[PDB]
Amino acid sequence: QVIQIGRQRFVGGLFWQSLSRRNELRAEAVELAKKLKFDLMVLRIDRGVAAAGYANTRDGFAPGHLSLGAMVSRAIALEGAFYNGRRQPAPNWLGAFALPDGRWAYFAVRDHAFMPNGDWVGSREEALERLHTDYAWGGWNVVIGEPELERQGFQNFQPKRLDDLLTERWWALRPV
Ligand SMILES: [K+]
Ligand SMILES: [K+]
Ligand SMILES: [K+]
Ligand SMILES: [K+]
Ligand SMILES: [K+]
Ligand SMILES: [K+]
Ligand SMILES: [K+]
Repeated sequence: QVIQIGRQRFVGGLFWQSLSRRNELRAEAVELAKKLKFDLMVLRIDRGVAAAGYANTRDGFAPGHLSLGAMVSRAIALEGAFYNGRRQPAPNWLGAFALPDGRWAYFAVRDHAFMPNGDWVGSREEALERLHTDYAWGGWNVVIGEPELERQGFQNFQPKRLDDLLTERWWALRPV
């Protein structure tokens, strides 16, 4: 299900795979898509990360769909986060955001990379359940998300709406 944000079509629900950094990154990503059985990919390569985000046409994904996760994770990697009265990098963060159409997005990032299923879209209800479940593992710098999550009483929380974080060519899904 595309997520329409302004006149752009975004997607959640990619499967995130960290890459070895040892071989040609693109060729490694392709070979892993073949083993994991995915026909679409995005490639996230910056100083903080070498990772591929995968999807299948059969699940309703298509070339040209933009990765919402890629966009959000980039934006936090650049800005960092505000908590404890300080501006600091947030390599380990989790969050949930209202999308314009009423669905919610859930994100779980460690060392500036997505956890394998840390990019999810569905109901508010289930986004919160996913957030708490991952939260229990610990090692999280901050929860970043919809201002109403303050009432969850996480130790470190930064209110943030998706609008505040909003593209780059690399976000678009392409054939493997
Ligand atoms: K991985
Ligand atoms: K993975
Ligand atoms: K995504
Ligand atoms: K995995
Ligand atoms: K997995
Ligand atoms: K996960
Ligand atoms: K952990």
